[PDB]
Amino acid sequence: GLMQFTLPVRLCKEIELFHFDIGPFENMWPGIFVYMVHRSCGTSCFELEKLCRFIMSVKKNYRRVPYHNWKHAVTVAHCMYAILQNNHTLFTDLERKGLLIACLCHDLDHRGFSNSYLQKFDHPLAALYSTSTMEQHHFSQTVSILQLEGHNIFSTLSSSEYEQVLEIIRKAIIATDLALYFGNRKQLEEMYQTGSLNLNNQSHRDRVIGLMMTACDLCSVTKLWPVTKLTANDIYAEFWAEGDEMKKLGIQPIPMMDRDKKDEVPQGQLGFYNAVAIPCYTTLTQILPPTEPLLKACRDNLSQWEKVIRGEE
Ligand SMILES: Cn1ncc(C(=O)N2CCOCC2)c1C(=O)Nc1cc2nc(-c3ccccc3)cn2cc1C#N
Ligand SMILES: [Mg+2]
Ligand SMILES: [Zn+2]
Repeated sequence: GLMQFTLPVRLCKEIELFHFDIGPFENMWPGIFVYMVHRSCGTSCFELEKLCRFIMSVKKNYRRVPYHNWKHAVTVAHCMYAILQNNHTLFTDLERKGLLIACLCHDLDHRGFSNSYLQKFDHPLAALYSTSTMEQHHFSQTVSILQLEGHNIFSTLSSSEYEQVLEIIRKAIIATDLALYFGNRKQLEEMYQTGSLNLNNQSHRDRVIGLMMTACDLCSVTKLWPVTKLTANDIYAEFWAEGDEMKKLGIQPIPMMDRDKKDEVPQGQLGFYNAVAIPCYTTLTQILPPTEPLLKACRDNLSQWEKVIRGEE
């Protein structure tokens, strides 16, 4: 009860900012996550013994892949923490509980390959789940870990609150399927413009929570340029490995995944910021004004990629 987590002074201050980097010390990441749960939700939301045992089980079930790893999980949870803390009153007690856990779990047991590669490989998960393949697997892995003896951090909820939180987590994890983001943001754009957007409408909250997940998932583009740039190396390290595997199946990969087309990466990043990142944080800032520092950090990083193209770096 009376046991808070405290961070060193630099982390204590910088963790509140959207652009915070969780640092290279793996052993501090669980404490960082616990700290965020305590300030975001309360010292009471979760039994510390159960929470700690859930975090270490989730960590264990992330693989040693260049990008879709335990550091990504905690990074994405931190961005969600920053959105929730800057939008205090807009979110229920349950949503704050569910969304930090959703973020921590959203890439559980990722192998470093896209849904496309699973399908073309004919991976068993592609038979079990025809769309949002990895994302249905991540939610499946989340429910499995929650059901390990001593791991049910939600045990103190009523049957109905329990079903509500697992439903928030499921929609939230599915929403991290980027193929669904485009349509989700279009509908949110229409609803905000025509003025029909209603945060009491559960189907409208769903869409908004979905956009928050896309925004947290893509948050490497909202960091200081050196974080953004070094994370991009890890992203391409997975992409190019998948391209290699595509070539093994006798399929020429898309240029994104062809290490032979490294040259075109800066232009590929412009497409990404314009097609995906900028629209995401724009609609998000329209709906949740205090998330504007994400849009501003994203535009700064678009500007940095433009400077790479122009040979200036
Ligand atoms: C920064 N960032 N953060 C998240 C993601 C991302 O998408 N994730 C989905 C999957 O998991 C990893 C996170 C990216 C990203 O870089 N995305 C893209 C890069 C890219 N390069 C080229 C390109 C590169 C070279 C040549 C031609 C095209 C195309 N192209 C499309 C992209 C998209 N979308
Ligand atoms: Mg994912
Ligand atoms: Zn992710």
